[PDB]
Amino acid sequence: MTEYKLVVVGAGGVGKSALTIQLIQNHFVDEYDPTIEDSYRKQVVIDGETCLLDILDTAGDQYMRTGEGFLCVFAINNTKSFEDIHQYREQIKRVKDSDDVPMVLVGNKCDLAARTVESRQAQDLARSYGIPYIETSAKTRQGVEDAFYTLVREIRQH
Ligand SMILES: Nc1nc2c(ncn2[C@@H]2O[C@H](COP(=O)(O)OP(=O)(O)NP(=O)(O)O)[C@@H](O)[C@H]2O)c(=O)[nH]1
Ligand SMILES: [Ca+2]
Ligand SMILES: [Mg+2]
Ligand SMILES: [Mg+2]
Repeated sequence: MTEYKLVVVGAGGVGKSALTIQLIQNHFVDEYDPTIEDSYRKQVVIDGETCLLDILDTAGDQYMRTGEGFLCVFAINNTKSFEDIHQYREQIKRVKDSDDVPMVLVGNKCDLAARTVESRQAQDLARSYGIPYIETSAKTRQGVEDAFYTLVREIRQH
């Protein structure tokens, strides 16, 4: 079957681990245990295709080198995390030595009310990169499968 190597990156505390764990294990991690480097693997059917997903959960270059697609995550209630997305874009360019890498911009914690990053603002950034913008909530599961599955579909268009 086809294996897809996905990598989740972004500032500390934006919800990278919670997103990955919600997708793979179907539960919300409420506590905040900073990640060093973890990996998850699971078989799922996407668009009729049985897929093996290998997901690298990073801390907010070597281990990311094999990544085929990246989720660049920021939190909608953390303006600085949005402003620093370029740092992760730069790292991905360095590790893959390419300006054409499958990616999805993710605005997480959309269930929270203290929003400082408006959807339109993120849409404009995603448009400049030529990638989709999807909002998610690791807490309610909103958009979680959509974000990861869309990344797979982006890798397919590659
Ligand atoms: N309300 C809400 N809280 C969230 C959401 N995603 C994550 N959190 C909370 O935010 C905190 C940090 O989440 P975590 O997944 O550990 O973030 P991280 O990006 O993986 N951190 P690190 O880079 O240090 O590894 C946790 O207390 C977690 O419950 C979300 O969608 N909604
Ligand atoms: Ca703990
Ligand atoms: Mg983490
Ligand atoms: Mg503003």
